[PDB]
Amino acid sequence: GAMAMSGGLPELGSKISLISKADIRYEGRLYTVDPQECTIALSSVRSFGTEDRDTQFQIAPQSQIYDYILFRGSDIKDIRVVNNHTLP
Repeated sequence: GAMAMSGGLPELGSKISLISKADIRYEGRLYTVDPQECTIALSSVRSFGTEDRDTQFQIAPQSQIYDYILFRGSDIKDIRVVNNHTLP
């Protein structure tokens, strides 16, 4: 770690929010990433709901958390890291 701060390398364990092509919102901890495989894997992640594109029948929310979900860049269209800091 020659530099005190980094930008290209994402901090391990950071909480990231991820939007999949079904207009579904998933959130989980960054576990591992593969730049050349265009693929990523998140650990401890939960989904908030599908109600936007959902079916016209009622769907029950999922309370159970997923230990690990693998995701390809092709199926998910946008990812953003959340920044939590304080001000003077």
